[PDB]
Amino acid sequence: MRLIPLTTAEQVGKWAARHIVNRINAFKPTADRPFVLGLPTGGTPMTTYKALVEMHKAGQVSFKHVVTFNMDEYVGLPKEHPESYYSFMHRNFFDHVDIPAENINLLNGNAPDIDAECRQYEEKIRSYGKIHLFMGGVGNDGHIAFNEPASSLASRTRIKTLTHDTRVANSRFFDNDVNQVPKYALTVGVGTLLDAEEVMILVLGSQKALALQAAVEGCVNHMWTISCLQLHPKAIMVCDEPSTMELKVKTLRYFNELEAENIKGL
Amino acid sequence: MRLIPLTTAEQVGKWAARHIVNRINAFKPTADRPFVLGLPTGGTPMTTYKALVEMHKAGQVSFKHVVTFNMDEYVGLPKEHPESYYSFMHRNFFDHVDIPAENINLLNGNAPDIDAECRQYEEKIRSYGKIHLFMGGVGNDGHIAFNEPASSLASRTRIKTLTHDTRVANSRFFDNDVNQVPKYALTVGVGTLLDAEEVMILVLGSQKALALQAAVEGCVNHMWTISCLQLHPKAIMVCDEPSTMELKVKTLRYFNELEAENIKGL
Amino acid sequence: MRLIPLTTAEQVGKWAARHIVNRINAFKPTADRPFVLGLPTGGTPMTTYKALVEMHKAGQVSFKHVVTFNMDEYVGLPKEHPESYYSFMHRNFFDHVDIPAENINLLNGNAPDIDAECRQYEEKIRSYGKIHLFMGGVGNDGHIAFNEPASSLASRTRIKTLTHDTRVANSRFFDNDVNQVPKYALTVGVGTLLDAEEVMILVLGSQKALALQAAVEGCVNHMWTISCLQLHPKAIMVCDEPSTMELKVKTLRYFNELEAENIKGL
Amino acid sequence: MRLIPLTTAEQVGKWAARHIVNRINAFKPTADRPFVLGLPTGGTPMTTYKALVEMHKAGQVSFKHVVTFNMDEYVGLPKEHPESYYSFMHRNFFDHVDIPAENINLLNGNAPDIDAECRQYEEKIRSYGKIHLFMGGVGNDGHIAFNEPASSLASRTRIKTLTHDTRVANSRFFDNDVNQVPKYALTVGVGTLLDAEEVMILVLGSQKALALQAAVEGCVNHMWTISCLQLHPKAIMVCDEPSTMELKVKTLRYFNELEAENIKGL
Amino acid sequence: MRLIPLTTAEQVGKWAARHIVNRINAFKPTADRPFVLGLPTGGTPMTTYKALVEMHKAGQVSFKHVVTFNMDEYVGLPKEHPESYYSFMHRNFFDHVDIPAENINLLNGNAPDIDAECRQYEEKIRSYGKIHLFMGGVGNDGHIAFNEPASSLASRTRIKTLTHDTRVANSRFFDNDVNQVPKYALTVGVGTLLDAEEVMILVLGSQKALALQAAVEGCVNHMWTISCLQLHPKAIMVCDEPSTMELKVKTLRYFNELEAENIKGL
Amino acid sequence: MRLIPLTTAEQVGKWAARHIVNRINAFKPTADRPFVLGLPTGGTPMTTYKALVEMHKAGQVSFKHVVTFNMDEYVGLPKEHPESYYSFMHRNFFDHVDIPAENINLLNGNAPDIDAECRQYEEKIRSYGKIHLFMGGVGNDGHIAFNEPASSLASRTRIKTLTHDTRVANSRFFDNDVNQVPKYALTVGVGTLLDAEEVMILVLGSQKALALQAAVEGCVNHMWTISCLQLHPKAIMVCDEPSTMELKVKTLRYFNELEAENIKGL
Repeated sequence: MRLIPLTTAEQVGKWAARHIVNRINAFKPTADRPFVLGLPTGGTPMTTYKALVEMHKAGQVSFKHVVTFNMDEYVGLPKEHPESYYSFMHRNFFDHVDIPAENINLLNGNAPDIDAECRQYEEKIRSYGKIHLFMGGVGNDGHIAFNEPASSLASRTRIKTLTHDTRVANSRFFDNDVNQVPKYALTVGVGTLLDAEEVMILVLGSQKALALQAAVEGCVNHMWTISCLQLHPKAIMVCDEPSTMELKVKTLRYFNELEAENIKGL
Repeated sequence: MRLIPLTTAEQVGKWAARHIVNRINAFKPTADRPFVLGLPTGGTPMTTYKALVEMHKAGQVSFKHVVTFNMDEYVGLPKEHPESYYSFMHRNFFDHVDIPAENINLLNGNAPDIDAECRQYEEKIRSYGKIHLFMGGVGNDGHIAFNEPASSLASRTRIKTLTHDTRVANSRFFDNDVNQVPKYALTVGVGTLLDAEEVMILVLGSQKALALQAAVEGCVNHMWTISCLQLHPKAIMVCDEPSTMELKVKTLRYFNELEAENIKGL
Repeated sequence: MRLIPLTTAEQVGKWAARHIVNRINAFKPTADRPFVLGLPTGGTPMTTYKALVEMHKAGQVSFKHVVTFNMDEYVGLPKEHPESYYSFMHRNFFDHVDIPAENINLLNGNAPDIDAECRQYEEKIRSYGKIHLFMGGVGNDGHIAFNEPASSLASRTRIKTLTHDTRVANSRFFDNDVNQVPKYALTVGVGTLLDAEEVMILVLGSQKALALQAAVEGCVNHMWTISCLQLHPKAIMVCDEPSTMELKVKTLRYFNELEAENIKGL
Repeated sequence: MRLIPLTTAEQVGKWAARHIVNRINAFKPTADRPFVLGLPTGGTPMTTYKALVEMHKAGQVSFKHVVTFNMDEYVGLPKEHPESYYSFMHRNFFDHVDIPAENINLLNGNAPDIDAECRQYEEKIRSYGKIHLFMGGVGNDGHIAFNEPASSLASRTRIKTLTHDTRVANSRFFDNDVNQVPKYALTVGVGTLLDAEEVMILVLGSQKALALQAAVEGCVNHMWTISCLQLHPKAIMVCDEPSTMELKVKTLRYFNELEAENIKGL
Repeated sequence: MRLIPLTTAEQVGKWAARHIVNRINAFKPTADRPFVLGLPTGGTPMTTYKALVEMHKAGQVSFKHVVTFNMDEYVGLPKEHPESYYSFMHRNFFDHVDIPAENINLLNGNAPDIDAECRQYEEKIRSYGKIHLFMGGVGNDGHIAFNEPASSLASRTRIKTLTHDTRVANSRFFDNDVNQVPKYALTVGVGTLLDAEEVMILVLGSQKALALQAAVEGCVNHMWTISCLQLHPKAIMVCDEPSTMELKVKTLRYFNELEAENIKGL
Repeated sequence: MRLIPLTTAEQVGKWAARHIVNRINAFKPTADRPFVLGLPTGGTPMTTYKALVEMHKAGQVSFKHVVTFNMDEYVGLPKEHPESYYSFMHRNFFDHVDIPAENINLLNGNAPDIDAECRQYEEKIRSYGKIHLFMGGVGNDGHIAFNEPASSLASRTRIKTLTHDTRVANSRFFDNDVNQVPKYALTVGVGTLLDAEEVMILVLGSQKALALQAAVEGCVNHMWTISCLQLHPKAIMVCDEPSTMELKVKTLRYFNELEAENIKGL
């Protein structure tokens, strides 16, 4: 696993965005061989979306041949509600870049048949073959996407009931009323994420310090589903300073030495 | 993972039996496409076998196109000894339902060549393709089938030496003399069980409370082989009230909310 | 998992060597179907190499149709430096047996393109199909090969930066100067090792007692990569007495009973 | 230890206030034998102070012969600054009850000699003999008063440097600027607290659930100094419902039935 | 702490009885300076009471100047009910030895004022000065006397509500009906026990193996109150072989060689 | 607890020596009121004894009115054997400073009555009243003095059987033959140490990192008796950089900023 120990969210955003641009440009996507990017929503990826839009406007990347898949979506929230993940993604990223609308894939939280919706989403990933880079955040309780505690480590896309803690955590966006947060979400599974060629998790803030310790020093278990990255051949966690507070001194020391050259953009 | 928190063994038996009937009836098995059911022995499945026989007699299920495989069998116990798993299964289930004798598969604990016996059992599962539902119990030390502590999580059907604790636990059936309990058993492996499409474990009594906590809140490890269910895409644990005593309040709360509608047969 | 609890390093070497000879002779390798042996270096395998050479000289085994692959090699150490793993393997084993030079495979720590070197090594294993037996040691921190803490459990052959602790541990061989120990090594991955048909780890001395406890009683986690053997269908750990000191009494008791007949060579 | 499992912060305040009134009235304080009460500041005691004020106003308790000692005070904050613990205490409690100024004892966080101040405070407690009841809250990381992680479990009143996390927690009272919270505070030690005749800790909110679990189910250690209550002969924890979420089902079951009658008062 | 690793309950009883006789005879009790012995009930002390009776009958010990205090008694069970600890003690011990009725002290679980009873018991111990040796057993969940999980480690004699699990354990003596076991008992506290000059705990059976591991290798905590013996200057645990199964190999190795000579007596 | 995070053993010795000199000089010892210093042997105190000798020689401290007590001594090693702790102490410290022979107190490991010797030592400490500062090291398994795993946390001076691992550790001083190290030593107990007014433990090297983590972040338990310092009101740990490697990042961050000024002295 690579862990990139940076100091601020701004640096995390810039390292992340640069890593995505380098993978796309090294890949050289065509219409016949698109780069497939998996994407998250939440407070965590904001500095990364800002930095990607900047680099696009500066002529560094084109999303013309990138296909995107998002991680999750709330069940039963109107698509045009400002906090649906559909609105989030348009507002913060899609409106500003040159990705064709036919290249955007998002789960429909208001689908009449949830099983059919989830199944077709998996089929759409499979027609492209694979997701080349899946970017995500981590929940306070260790969830990757909305794969809540006790989600199978071989799970596929399905509906999940959100933990009371996740709803309280997300009430931020619904003007602090937990009763306004949707109770369910459609989410890619842990197995779906492990199938991506590379997974990059952004970890920001002291609220994520126990989840980062579980991911890096804990054992594989379905209560902290972020621990599934121990089983992935190419996982990267990009961290700010408050989130590393629960790690052992020798673990942070190792990653600091490892990554010294690769984090000195400056 | 789904966990069904019920109160009594009677309710567990009824939920389990109903779930098996619903899968068979939804499946609509034919002679050319049988439903394949994996089965356990022990004190745990008794209320489930009682409830399945009742439902069969009431015309709810036919086992005419169901093929069964049992989990394990004692090595060196005469087939007609009342406590062989062969006798257990006939006495408590097979004698009462309409399953063809050619549809019953049981390991032969007195086979002259144990490796050949175990290999042919795996081959017989493979000729059907897969086990659609494997029902099991859990040992006090966390074993699934007789995959004792330190059994590989990728193990296949083989002979295993029983732990002294399992023999003491099973001496119940051999009029409390541990010296009468067989020392070895033939057992499907953890890998064999993980290949089933769905796994349903019944957990009854406070003696199983530490094994349930290991399964649900512990990490994946081969000392409690029940923890392998964290890696299975479709595992269900059906519990009575004494077995949930070692779980965290928030874990039981989550599953209680999740399952409220599905446990109110009433 | 099988654990062979012996008393001395000499006995471990003799049990190990005999197990390798029995597998080769049962296999009956030909030029068209060679036996493929994965091998380690370090203080741990010395009594095993001594005992294999003895048995070869006594006419018990021929390595004429055995292909070998070594686990790892230091980056940037001259091939003829007495402590390169290349020199180790020639000095202690290859010089004394009848293995054809074309049958020996070792990583080139001075390759100009490290990625290409690592990729071709994996391709060379794949042209033979599989490694039939991979023998290894375990590091004080639980590493298998140089898959240091936080190495993916699905990793392939790649370059790794050695932990300060491993360098201090290995400074033994570089006349106690840590500054002379190479900082990097080329190593087969955890996924590479899990693909071998059988894995046999030799554990010697009280310095390995915490690594053995992590392997046998701990959970699967990438900080102690030796825990990956819990996921392997055919793993054997051969231990001396000081290394078992951190195990529970009931764990050692079980393995002692299990293995009584198979350890009484005498 | 007694743990009183209640649902709401309002119920916790009512229970706690009723217990203080019952102890005072059973004691029958006079000018020669005052009841000595230790008190906290923070969000946690607010519903208790409101309920106590209501009881005093209704004629149920008088504080004319109660002597109070507060746990702590910020160093270098002016007395009349609204967030000094002096201002907190008068605004929220002393301004509304009949306690004489003579009976109020607060640490002077702007004393010329801090060392003299702490020693005199201990002397003051000793002159009355004993604190009969010490009420406190618990920090998110288990600190009781400002005895931060790694404070001695036998410490006395002293100056203490606050953990960065506590400053973040308390920044709410300093318009969310961590730079506004004092870095140092005068505080009673853990030994000072353990000398009290009875200790009642109020635990409210999900943010306190890991500290509650450490206090009830963890071991005694100086990283969660709330664990010191395991060594106290008369300790009470009064809890709302979100703070009990990390306890085991059997722990909360046990306290629920011990206190059933005791909380039915409503 | 001393731990005496023996094989059988008969050997434990002989060792323990011999140690009591040696302490009494070395003390040389008289009418003015009695030896004060604290005693348990339950299955565990049976082989010790038998061996002590045999030693008294052979003329090796007299109890004419021994004062005894029992650990506990059921509340609300009539004195002459066969399972009252009063009846247990007379049947199994006092009926066969020469102790005067004056010297026997038992808690009266049917006293008018339970609070008066507990305080008088403590006073009675104080009038003799000190308990010279307190013998006890340990519960499956680590309770020493009836100081159930979460009892203060500084508690005194008081009434206590029994855990449901203890009622299940003791239902053996009430023809296996849990509804027959008293819910409340009078018991010496942990502080009462720690005030004894020497404490000897008898540990028998596999059911006690986790409690033994908590006492020897765990941390001090009030959930396993047997852990309080880590704080006692003269504590002894006398164990049979199944109760040591959860200890580490090195822990039992250490005690085996310290006590080798000391147990060779046979 | 205070922890002084330094880099090098030379800095640890300078810090520790300076602290001893400051305490002595602030105390102003005289013939009637001596300063009483407790002292260790072993590799750990070497840079401290060198620095103290340099300070004495420069006229900064006199030991004419310092009384010393050493922690321990080997049983059955002749006094003048070079590795007796008597010889160690004179060679490395007393031969170079002005302490009168009258003021030196060492356990006599060749006394006729070992039991008399230990009790007299305790009496000797009591005649001076109190040890003002006890300096010690910590063993690899957390033993403080020779209070090996499972020594009482309230023990007094006594004879003790050494763990095999401690004999292996100390075999360095006996030309690496374990058979040369004494099996038994006289040692001050944990209670003896906790009675000292201040305790300063020097922690040096990577071999001490797990013991340091147990002392700072673990729970109090008698298997790592260094954990007893959590109960001491004035304990100091002076550490070099490799011994802090197993602590959490936030623990070392906290002590680094508390002691920043305090270690800038250089």
